[PDB]
Amino acid sequence: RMCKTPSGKFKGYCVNNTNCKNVCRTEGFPTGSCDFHVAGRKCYCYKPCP
Repeated sequence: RMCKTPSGKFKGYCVNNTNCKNVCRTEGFPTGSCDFHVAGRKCYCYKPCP
């Protein structure tokens, strides 16, 4: 499973997945990617769950 987890330290616009990615990679996630669930762009971190 791909666990999409809301980024904690990400503050800003997740236009590119790569920024999300890096922030998630620094939070403790293999990768990060952007999502739209708010008026703007929200970074989410992806991690393999079963």
